[PDB]
Amino acid sequence: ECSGNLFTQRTGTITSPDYPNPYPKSSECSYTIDLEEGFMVTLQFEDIFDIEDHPEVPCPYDYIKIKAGSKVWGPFCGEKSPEPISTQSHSIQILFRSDNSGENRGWRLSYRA
Ligand SMILES: [Ca+2]
Repeated sequence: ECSGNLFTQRTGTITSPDYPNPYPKSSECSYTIDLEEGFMVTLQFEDIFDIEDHPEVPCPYDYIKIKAGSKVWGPFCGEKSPEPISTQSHSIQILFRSDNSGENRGWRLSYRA
């Protein structure tokens, strides 16, 4: 269980469950950053980024996705750390799902506004 996290603080670090040890099978995580209008969240991945991937199909197993307003970043997977995100928004949703197999360390991100 890791759905429904709500952050109202302007700074924080968020990780996949158990990071940097493998995230659970069948995860459905969600994290909402809810700030006052006018604030603009910036997000950066840090340290190891390791989400299961596929050599031909883009992120079919596990992935993190970020949504703000109408804008979507990702899904992201694999070993490459996504580039930093300047969301231009005060209300951000961070979603992570995993399937029922594999072993991967997950992700860590920090945010600021
Ligand atoms: Ca998996």
